Parts: sequence; C-alpha cells; structure tokens
Amino acid sequence: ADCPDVMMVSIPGTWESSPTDDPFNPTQFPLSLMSNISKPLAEQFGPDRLQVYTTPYTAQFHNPFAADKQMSYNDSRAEGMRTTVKAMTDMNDRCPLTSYVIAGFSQGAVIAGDIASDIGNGRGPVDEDLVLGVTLIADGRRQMGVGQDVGPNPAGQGAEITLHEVPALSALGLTMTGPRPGGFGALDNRTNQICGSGDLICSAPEQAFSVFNLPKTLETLSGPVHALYNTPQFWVENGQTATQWTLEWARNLVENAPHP
Repeated sequence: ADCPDVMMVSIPGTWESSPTDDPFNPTQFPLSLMSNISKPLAEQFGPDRLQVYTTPYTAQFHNPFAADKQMSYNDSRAEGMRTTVKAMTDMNDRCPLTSYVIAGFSQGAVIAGDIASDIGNGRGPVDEDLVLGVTLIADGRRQMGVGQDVGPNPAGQGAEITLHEVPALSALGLTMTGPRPGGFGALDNRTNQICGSGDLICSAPEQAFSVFNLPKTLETLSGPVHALYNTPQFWVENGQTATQWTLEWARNLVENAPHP
C-alpha cells in the first residue's frame, strides 16, 4: 500500500562487484554468479511487487604476496555490509511494509550470513518476520547444524571456522571470524546453505591448509568448483543447479509474500 512489496537483496562474491555498479542493473561483472539469480527475477516481476537490489561494493580480497593494489578482505567485507544494511534500512523507512529476500555468494555469502545472524537475533536492521528466507552460496562461515543444509552438501565447515585460531591471517588483512554468535537465530529455519563438494571455502578440512604454505593459502581463500556453481557437476538438487535451485526458491518465495 504505497511502494514495492518485497525487496530482494543479492550480494555478489569477490571480484563480482564494484562500488560504482548499478544496484538495479549489475553490468560491470556479467559473469557474476548472483546475476544468474537476480537478473531473471527483475524481468520476471513487476516493480510494484518486487525490487531486486544487488550491492555495489568493492568486493576485493587483497593478497600481500602479489603487489595487489586491492582493498583488504576485512574492509571490503566491512564496506559490503555497511552498503547493504543501509540499503535495507532506507527501504524500511520508506516502506515499513516491505518484506525481504536475501542471497549471497562467497564474500557476499558471508556478508549476507552475518546480516541474517543479526536479524535473527533481534539486532536489526529489520525485524525477523519481515525476512522471507535466506540462501548463502559458498559461505566461508558455514557450520553444520546452523541453518538449513540444502542439497548434496559436504559435511564440514567454512575456512573462517577451521582457521579461526590462525593469527597471521588477521594481521595480514583477512581475519577468519569464526562461528556466528547466536547462529541465524529465529531465521534458522529459513536460512539455506549450499556448498560444493570440493570447495575449500565452505568445506575446509584441517589438512587442507598450512602456515608453512601461506601464499597458496591466500590464493585458495581469495578464490574450478568455486568457478562452477552454474553447472550440475558437483552440486545438484533434484534436477537443477545451485543457481537454478536458488532462483526457483526465490521466484516462489516472492509469489507467496504478503500484499500490503
């Protein structure tokens, strides 16, 4: 009764956004994984019903071993969150009526997840009941048990869980932030986790990483499997890919949203 019913937040992964990109027409990184979900939604739904917003953020992951003129993973992640919650805050003040759908990939997935954690625990920026569902792809913070385990996921946890102790990483600009406090809270039943068999970001074994081997650790952390969530080669649920599934999921959620 005034403005767009439901806002869909899409957060791209590392090297798949810039602060300069169109929030409503992501264009700079055509290959961006989250575009395969957000674009189809935008054209399939009217402006009255659905607004799809993809976060324009730096989406970088500096590696000190190359001379990256990149932003550190820490701030980048930090910026991406500021940008997204402000987008969420504003749409809420303009439209206190509006419901939300949130989805993210790699870096975007840890940002999206951190947000779900907060909303789920009454920490804002929005009330729990206004979020329809969340889906995180290749979340470096994944823990088994917390959030819904969708598909042929490997049992395991994100690199930010298994490398939580490791101190150098933090000093080096990319802190492994460990488990999310209070989990996804009241959102735990609606927050979905997708992770590819062999993806070291969201399925990290102790044996995979070494301190004696830090360049290769940062490469791995910064970003085939990772490349290919839009094929049914490693993860497929009931006939579709991680992209096709999470589209279907949202397309359907938007239909069922309430009409103010």
